[PDB]
Amino acid sequence: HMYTDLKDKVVVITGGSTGLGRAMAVRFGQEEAKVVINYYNNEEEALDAKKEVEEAGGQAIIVQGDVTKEEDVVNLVQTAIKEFGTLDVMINNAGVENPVPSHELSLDNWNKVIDTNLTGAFLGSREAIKYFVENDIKGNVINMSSVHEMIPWPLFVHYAASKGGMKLMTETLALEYAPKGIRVNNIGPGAMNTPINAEKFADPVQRADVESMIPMGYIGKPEEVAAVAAFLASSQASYVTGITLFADGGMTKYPSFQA
Amino acid sequence: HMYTDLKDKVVVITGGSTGLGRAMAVRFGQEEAKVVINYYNNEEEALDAKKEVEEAGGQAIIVQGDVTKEEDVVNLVQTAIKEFGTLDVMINNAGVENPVPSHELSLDNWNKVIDTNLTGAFLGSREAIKYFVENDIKGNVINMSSVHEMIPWPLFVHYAASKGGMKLMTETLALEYAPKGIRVNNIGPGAMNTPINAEKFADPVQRADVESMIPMGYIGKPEEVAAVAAFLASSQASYVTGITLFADGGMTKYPSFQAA
Amino acid sequence: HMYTDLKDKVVVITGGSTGLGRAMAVRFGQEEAKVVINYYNNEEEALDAKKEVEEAGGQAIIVQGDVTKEEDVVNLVQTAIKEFGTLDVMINNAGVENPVPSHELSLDNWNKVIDTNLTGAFLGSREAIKYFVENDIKGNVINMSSVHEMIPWPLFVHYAASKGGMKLMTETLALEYAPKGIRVNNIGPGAMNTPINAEKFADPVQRADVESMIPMGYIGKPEEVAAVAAFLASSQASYVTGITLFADGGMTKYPSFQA
Amino acid sequence: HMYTDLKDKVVVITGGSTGLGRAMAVRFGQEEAKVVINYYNNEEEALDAKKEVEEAGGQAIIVQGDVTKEEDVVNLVQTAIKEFGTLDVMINNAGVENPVPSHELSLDNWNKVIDTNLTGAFLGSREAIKYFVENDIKGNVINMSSVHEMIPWPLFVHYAASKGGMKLMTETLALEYAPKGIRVNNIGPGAMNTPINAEKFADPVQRADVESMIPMGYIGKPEEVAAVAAFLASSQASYVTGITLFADGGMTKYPSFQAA
Ligand SMILES: [Cl-]
Ligand SMILES: [Cl-]
Repeated sequence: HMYTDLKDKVVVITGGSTGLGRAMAVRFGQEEAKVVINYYNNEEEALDAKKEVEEAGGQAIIVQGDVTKEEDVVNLVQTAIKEFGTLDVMINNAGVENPVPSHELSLDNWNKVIDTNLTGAFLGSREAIKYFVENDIKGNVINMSSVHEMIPWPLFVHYAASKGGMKLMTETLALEYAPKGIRVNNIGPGAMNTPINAEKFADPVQRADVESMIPMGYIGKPEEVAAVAAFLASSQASYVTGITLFADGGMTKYPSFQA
Repeated sequence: HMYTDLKDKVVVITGGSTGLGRAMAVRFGQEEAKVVINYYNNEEEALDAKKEVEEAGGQAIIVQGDVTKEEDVVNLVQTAIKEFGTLDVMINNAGVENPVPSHELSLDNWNKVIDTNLTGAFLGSREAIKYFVENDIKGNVINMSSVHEMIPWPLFVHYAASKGGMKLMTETLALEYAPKGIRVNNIGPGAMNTPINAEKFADPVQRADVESMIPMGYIGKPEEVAAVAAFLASSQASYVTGITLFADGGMTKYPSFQAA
Repeated sequence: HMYTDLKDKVVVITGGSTGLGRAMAVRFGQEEAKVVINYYNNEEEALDAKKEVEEAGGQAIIVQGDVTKEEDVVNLVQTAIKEFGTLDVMINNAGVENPVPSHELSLDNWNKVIDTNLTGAFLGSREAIKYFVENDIKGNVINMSSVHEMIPWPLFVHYAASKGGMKLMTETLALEYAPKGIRVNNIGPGAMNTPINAEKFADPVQRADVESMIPMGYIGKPEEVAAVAAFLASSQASYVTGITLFADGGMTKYPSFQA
Repeated sequence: HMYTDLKDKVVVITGGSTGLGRAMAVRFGQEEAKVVINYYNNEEEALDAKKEVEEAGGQAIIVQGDVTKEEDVVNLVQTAIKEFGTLDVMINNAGVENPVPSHELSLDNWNKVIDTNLTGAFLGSREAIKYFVENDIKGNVINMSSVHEMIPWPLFVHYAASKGGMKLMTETLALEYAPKGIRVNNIGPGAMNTPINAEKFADPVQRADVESMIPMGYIGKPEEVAAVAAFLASSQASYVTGITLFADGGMTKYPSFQAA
């Protein structure tokens, strides 16, 4: 039991049923926190995750919601307050992406990604902070960004823009609510072994290509990101606000410049 | 005039009838460019701007369009090509802002600012790049950002996000289209003396407050931003792509840290 | 006992007798590590710190050395290997500063600060990595930077340049030695309650002025920085290399822009 | 010529006889400036450069000096003032580099690179600013950095540190002296086709390798960097201070992330 101060804190996690969201759900369970798992699409996956959280030593519910719908985010935070009594840590983790040459990217496709990856995190952040301010709680927000808030990403201009935006959103909220003890940070994962990438990583030629862009030489394990989230949510990170903490095996250091 | 390579280049400027947009229109007029002035609703200002460009030594048309509307952005670029025969430089300058405590900011208000400031520039950049790619033109995109792609902005989380987003958008498109000789850059204006800012800057105490945030000690003249736009659009900047060039009198250098 | 993996690791800390170096010495003692405290000037202070480390549950020696002298840094690392068997975590924390209008700053004064703050950290980093590479150890380097690797600092151009340099040094070493599992990171403290600042902070007008530049509204406690060092040295930060982790209460977010 | 405000301005350039330094000397010559060419030991190249400036349309002197020596930097700025009457633009361009595994890099080798690349520029900037402050001149400093103030560089940890240091140096001086109208900026060149680089760039495979790191697909011409220097030195950049302007054909945008 690492961060004893996390025990019984209420942690909401959008997209908490798979990948990084699930890894963070589990980790906060290992810290004996009260995890609220948001999911959009697949209850069976969310139920399987709810179980892991409970087994890990935590308490958990699942809540269906589309992060692009204001009522759903408001509902999610309200449900967390109903079920567990309060809110302590808000983790905006939901995200989508798809490759399209930028000059061929449709407005609807651009909007889907912006709506999901950035605006969803804004709504999440807003609702949590609103609750924190009204109830004098020194709460915590973790926004799930990407190396691509810094690394440009051709074929993924919508994704890159969404994370560049998330960066300035996080930094603004951190500055604006710092005097109230509310901290807001980003995590920036590199290439992580999650469902989204499972396709690419099966192709041994593609897996090696991805690996050649990671200086540490391996694709990240999702628990390596959850460890960063645990730290940032904890009182160990008490003087840490408005940062992006990259967990990327060195990827933002320019892989093409390796000796 | 200064940049001879700008002579007869077709330059589209969203929000080109007021403030920075207008100053750029005139400057490109001084370079004998052919300017396409986009405006939202105030035709008189647009027409006013139209003649300034002509009087400075260039050609100019005006075209109504709301950058939150895809058809308007598409129509703007199509009109530019119809009227002047081609497109060389695309300037996404339209922007809106308003102060709201962030936890109180409505979804509609957030969207209006994102849609205008970020999505509008995506749409403009896309339509321009599409034309450049289709016609093998080594064209140029300039996106109007702000010191607030770097400086966070309490009460303006939508504005800050929109420009942070615009930075990665620009950087991505510059990387993606660099092999085609298409350059894409941001300009980052600090506090500028634009018509819109006349309200705040008339008041001596508000003017001093703003000036205290500026290490060079004066509010920028719109022509100083237009000078950056002209440089970036010209072949003088031929090896410059994917950058943000701040014209802010030092504002991004943290004004609270000036010595006593 | 938070980071169980730190127990019995060898941690060298330049300038470990006072301020942040001392706070980190103590913290790694609380993790039951083997702390090597470097000091330049004042044995009595270093002895007082050695005691705190031992009391906190760790083992400790003190080693005199000037970080601007190559032989002293080489000696320090060699002494750590003699006394404790190996090296695991190298923390380059020594630093000096003084205000001078830049156009009046002497070359000797510029050099003292560069030599101390940057070159000392290079020598530290070099000697540790050399040991890591030769002995196949997945070691760790923490370089003590500052908000001023990012915030410019008039009257302190030597200091600012030294930390801007430290940033690219850290990033280069992180990239270069990533394939060997050696991680290299910076910590960037803001205004911290340490000896260097004790003068300024006594003057209630100056203390409030400094506080008005911290969004979180308080001057940092040195243990808040030591918590960051503990994290980064630990296996929790396994996928984290080449970063600067700012612990600054929001200072890098532009204090003049607070609402 | 282009920047009429540069006519008769006194421009000092360290390492001004070869490569980027030379290209800047010539460009400022084209603007009818008065150039002061610093060189380390090769007088013939310096004299060669001297006549190019004159032939391009400017005045020029040459002055020997090692930037690791304080007296040489001091003498350089003093000579410029003696000969031409004043100083307007200071360009710290001298730089050295060599590849060494970092854990094997000697203290002497580290120091040579820090002393030349970083400390030399501090000394040049200091001497220029001192003169500007003493004589109420709204002067200009340009420090020659590199993409490697942002892009880390295995085997060149000394070079990377020196330019990372140079970035905060420039930013600090810009903040500190902005109230006096003195602007201080970095230029960040990518891979450039300078005499020194002729060795690597003759070999087809090494040329292709380097070109593969450049999104625009070509090695920069020294004149493209000189174009940036001219812009930054001129009053066109009047509101631009404390920035790094990368002229790198997109290199800082992460070339490994270009699409297939
Ligand atoms: Cl500030
Ligand atoms: Cl890269």
